[PDB]
Order: sequence, then C-alpha cells, then structure tokens
Amino acid sequence: VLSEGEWQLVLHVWAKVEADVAGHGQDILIRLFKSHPETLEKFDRFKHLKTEAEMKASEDLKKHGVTVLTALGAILKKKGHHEAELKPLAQSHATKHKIPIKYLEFISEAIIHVLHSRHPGDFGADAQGAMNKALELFRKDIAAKYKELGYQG
Ligand code: HEM
Repeated sequence: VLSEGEWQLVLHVWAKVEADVAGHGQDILIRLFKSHPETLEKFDRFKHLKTEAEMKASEDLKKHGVTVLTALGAILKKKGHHEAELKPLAQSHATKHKIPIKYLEFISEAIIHVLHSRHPGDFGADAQGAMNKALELFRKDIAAKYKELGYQG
C-alpha cells in the first residue's frame, strides 16, 4: 500500500509525462524493444519494425504508446483503487496477447528508465521509489487477476 505522499510523487512526474504523452510513449516502447527484443515478438502489428528509426517513424506505434500510457495514467490516478480498470486489461493481456509478468517487469523498467532520463526534476530517488512501488502494486494485482483468469503469467 502506497502512502498519499508516495502517490503525490507518482502523480507529480506523471503530470510532466502528460505534457507530451505521445513522445513519452515512443521513448518507452522503443526502450522496451531495444532492452528486451523478445517483447517485440508479442506485437503482430509491430514485429516487422527493424530499427529505432523505423519505430520512431511508425504512426501506428505512436498511437499505441498513447493508448498504453493513457491506460496506465488512469490506473495511477486511482491511487490503488484500480479494480475496474485492471479487469479488461488483465483479460486481454492474459488471454489474447499472452503477456507474462516478466514482460510487465520489462516495461516497468523501461518506464522508469525514460522518466529518469527525461525528468530528473521530478524523478529523484524518492520519486523513483514511489513509482516503483506503484508499478509493483500494478504487477501484483495483475498477477492475482491472471491467476483468477487461468493464465500462469
Ligand atoms: C504498463 C503496462 C501495459 C499497459 C497499461 C498496456 C495497455 C494496453 C492497452 C490499453 C492496449 C489496447 C486494449 C487491449 O488490448 O487491452 C494494449 C494492447 C496490447 N498490448 Fe499492452 N499494455 C501494457 C503492457 C504490455 C506489454 C509489456 C506487452 C508486450 C510485451 C503488451 C502487449 C500488447 C499487445 C500485443 C497489444 C495489442 C496491440 C495491437 O495489435 O493492437 N502490453 N495494451
């Protein structure tokens, strides 16, 4: 369980993300695909992209990054009360996309890396610790929902 003060560190950096959600989404997905190339294989829509330049030029990937970060932002704004938001996302990612918990750890690492690079004004050690706690809570709750849904994760 996060404290209110931890939630405020999360939401304070997220407000900066929201100045340019599309650019942040590009950076985060590219970082994920570069650090853990196996994750790109999960995306039938994107797995043909060969280089960072093609990723950056892909209008479809940009759109998808907006979708992902807007969904995550709506979860974070719930400050842990995210049961309704998690249901549909857990179901699609367990049953259709088949995204293991290890890959949600990889995107969490990519989010942290980009925030650390872009926002050292709002992403010092305490803020990063709060964000990590929020992402760990998200992954814990997704893992619980995956088990309910029948997916090992
Ligand atoms: C912060 C974590 C994540 C969030 C909030 C998120 C959110 C979303 C949303 C909102 C969608 C569209 C609606 C849906 O299908 O549920 C989506 C689609 C998808 N996600 Fe995620 N996602 C996350 C992590 C991941 C990871 C780590 C992978 C793969 C390694 C992944 C793979 C996919 C795939 C394959 C699709 C379908 C894309 C398409 O063809 O349209 N997601 N995600």
